[PDB]
Amino acid sequence: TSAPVPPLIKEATYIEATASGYMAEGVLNPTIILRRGQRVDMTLKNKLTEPTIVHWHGFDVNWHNDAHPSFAITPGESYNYSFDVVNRAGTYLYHPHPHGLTAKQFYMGQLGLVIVEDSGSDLGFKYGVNDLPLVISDRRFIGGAPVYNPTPMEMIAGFLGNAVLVNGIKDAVFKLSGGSYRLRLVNGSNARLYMLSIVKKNGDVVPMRLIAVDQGFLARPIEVRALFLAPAERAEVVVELGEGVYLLKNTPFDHMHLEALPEGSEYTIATFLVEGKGEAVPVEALPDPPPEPPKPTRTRRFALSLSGMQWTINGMSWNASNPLFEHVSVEGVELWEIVNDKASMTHPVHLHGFPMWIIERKDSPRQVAELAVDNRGRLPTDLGLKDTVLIWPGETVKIVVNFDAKKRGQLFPFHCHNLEHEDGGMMINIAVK
Amino acid sequence: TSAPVPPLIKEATYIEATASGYMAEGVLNPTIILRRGQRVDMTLKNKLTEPTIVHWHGFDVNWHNDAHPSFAITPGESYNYSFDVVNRAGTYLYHPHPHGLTAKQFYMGQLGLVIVEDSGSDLGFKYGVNDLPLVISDRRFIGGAPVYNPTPMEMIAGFLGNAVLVNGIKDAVFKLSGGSYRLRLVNGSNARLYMLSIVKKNGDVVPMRLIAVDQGFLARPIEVRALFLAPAERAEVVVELGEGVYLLKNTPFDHMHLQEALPEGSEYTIATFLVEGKGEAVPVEALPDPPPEPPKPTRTRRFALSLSGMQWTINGMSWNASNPLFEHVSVEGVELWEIVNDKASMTHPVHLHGFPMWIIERKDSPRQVAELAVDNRGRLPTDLGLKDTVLIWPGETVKIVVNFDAKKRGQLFPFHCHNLEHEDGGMMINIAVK
Ligand SMILES: [Cl-]
Ligand SMILES: [Cu+2]
Ligand SMILES: [Cu+2]
Ligand SMILES: [Cu+2]
Ligand SMILES: [Cu+2]
Ligand SMILES: [Cu+2]
Ligand SMILES: [Cu+2]
Ligand SMILES: [Cu+2]
Repeated sequence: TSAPVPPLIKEATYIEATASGYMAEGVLNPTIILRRGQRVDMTLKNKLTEPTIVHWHGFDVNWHNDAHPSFAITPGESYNYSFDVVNRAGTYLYHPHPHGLTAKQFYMGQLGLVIVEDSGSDLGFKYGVNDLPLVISDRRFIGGAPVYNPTPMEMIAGFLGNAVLVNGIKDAVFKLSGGSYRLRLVNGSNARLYMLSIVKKNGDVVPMRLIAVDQGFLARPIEVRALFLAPAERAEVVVELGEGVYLLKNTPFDHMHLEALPEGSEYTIATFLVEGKGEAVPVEALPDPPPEPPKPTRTRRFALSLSGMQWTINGMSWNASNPLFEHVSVEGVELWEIVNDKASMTHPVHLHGFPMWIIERKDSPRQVAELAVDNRGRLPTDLGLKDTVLIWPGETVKIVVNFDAKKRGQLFPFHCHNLEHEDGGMMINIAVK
Repeated sequence: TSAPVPPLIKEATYIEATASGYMAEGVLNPTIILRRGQRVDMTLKNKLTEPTIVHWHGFDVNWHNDAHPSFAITPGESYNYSFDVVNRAGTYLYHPHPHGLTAKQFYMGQLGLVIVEDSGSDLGFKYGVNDLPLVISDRRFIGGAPVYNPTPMEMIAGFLGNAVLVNGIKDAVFKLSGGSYRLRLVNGSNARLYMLSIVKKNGDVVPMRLIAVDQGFLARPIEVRALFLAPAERAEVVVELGEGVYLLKNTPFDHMHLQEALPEGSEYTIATFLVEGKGEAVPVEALPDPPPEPPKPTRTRRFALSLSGMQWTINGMSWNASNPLFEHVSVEGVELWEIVNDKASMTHPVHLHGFPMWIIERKDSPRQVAELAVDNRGRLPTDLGLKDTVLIWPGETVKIVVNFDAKKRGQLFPFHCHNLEHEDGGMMINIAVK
């Protein structure tokens, strides 16, 4: 049996940012396991020929540990992180965040996973055996070599490759014994969107029980047939695989654009060869329910538009000359109406420093509304605590954010996680007052 | 006295393409000296994390040694160059040329000079003493670190830095003894255009005697007050510097555009010359090897440079990344090319691989350009020599003559703009010899 997953490291002391990815204590892009409540002390050394900085995607830390892109260190310098892990048990990321340089550093290998473990958060699964992170990325190979050469048009729409990888393996295969499997689905692409489905060889769709998203577990498992996974989103599902052949596929949908491997076309991401009797892992009781959203006291609207050549949020974009520019000043519990233009495309928007409760999807496309599970158009992934939510053209997504006074005087980026859009400047500072 | 110039190597055996530039036999981006007629045998090793290929800018070699961008080698692989040097004595370049990746590799340090020497081509000057290459580039520094982070719009117009370097030195100073100096002006920027003038501290413009351009010497020296130098253009001038302070400046002009930290047409100092004491005088008048007379064209071929929405195009075509061997234009024999730039455009340093070009005529030039011409066909002093990279202004027509020799038929040669943002965007086509 073979299950290719990233290697493990228990805590990280020393990470080198290299052109081929993160070299943490000698291993390349390992999954860092942290216990909730523990102290993290990690030192980043820049081994690149350009600035960089590590962002702990989805972590509840102050902006010095975020780290804000203005703290990017030059080639040869170092940056010391020191913070407490207060995030719920979930699957998080660590990736570069220097402005205008993030996409290529990310695309060329600087990406790793962080797993926060809480009391009984494993649910009886074991990493690399039946707890399998599946980081789905896409690269453009030219002469069998991954290349990142976006055109001006690709810098507006996003850089899409011609082949899809799982944990850096093209046409990945998993040889497993029959049993219960916890798959941590992670979109590690620059811009590519997936509609993930698991089907039998004959075509029967295998149901997936969604148990966790970006910021931890749901209240209870939710059965899904397919789920959209936008860049930097996380979705932990449990599947029951008996002896047979299973395909993790991208099911056909409408990529509302404006390609070698069309985004909304059907193709196989990974193949599962299941043979023999393995272990059954009972799953029903989830360890910690997500907290109830707080009552917002202010409504704030956000407009996502393409202003000529520059993606904008409320007509604003990143100010490269003054990275500390305070685009939006916030305070307390706010309700954000994020509204995407019809003359736009999909935006996986992401907010640093603070998790988000998803409240409502209105004017969603038919393919999305067909997957909702409540009277507010919320997808199964919306029913958990999130930090990266996908917004479709013409769609409005309402979220609730609690800007605590504990982080006042700090800046937190709010940007689209389409790395071409972010590098292009679709990023603003959220200043906590 | 101090004159910071690139180091020398006489011929190059082994060159490594690294993220910080070319490591050739242990030195970083050295000036390679070759004798005209000699055999070059050099091996390129890719030490990057992405494909690349070395282009011998302005060399008359077959497309395997050019090398055509389709021959880019992957990380770890090697490429052997082997050719005879048949180019006239001049100042040439070697820089990356993989499609879509050239601008950043170039910008981040992969650029060097090649000097071809013929009989008496030194004119009595000595490299690093009074024969000084001035490679003028510009970089955007953020926190004292050069970065290449173009926005979508910057990939349309070109990546302009906020500081100008001479041989990789910011606010470069040259401490020289008074005498004759041969300055080899080379534009090593990705997109920035310069109008170069040498002025005294009081403001007096020091005349420059142009002696050579891209493809070798002129018929005779030409005195100039200022000259435009577009990316990858070369202009060798001779100046007489007495004791005093001189400034190599960018003179104000209209950058016909459509970050503004350092406006392209604004005035600023590129290098400072502190001249003190008496050095050597070098008499210069008889220039070796006269440029050949242009051959008579038998076909006229028109080229339109336009911005088709988001894609810069040459005759409405752009580079086909899916088929790098795509034959955009098929040529044969001696052709006269009418390269016409749109009014709704910007400056294009146009460049053709494999074959030199005779400049024949400039019409509809802007006033600032027409004021510098030296003949009744609007030709600038730099047009009066054999070229391989010619600047074309919006609304201007430049007619050139190219002799598509029978020696290279069955081969492909790129024809692209040397604005590296424009080239990366796809402003490049294959010229197929029949
Ligand atoms: Cl609209
Ligand atoms: Cu992220
Ligand atoms: Cu976006
Ligand atoms: Cu971010
Ligand atoms: Cu060149
Ligand atoms: Cu060339
Ligand atoms: Cu151009
Ligand atoms: Cu070229």
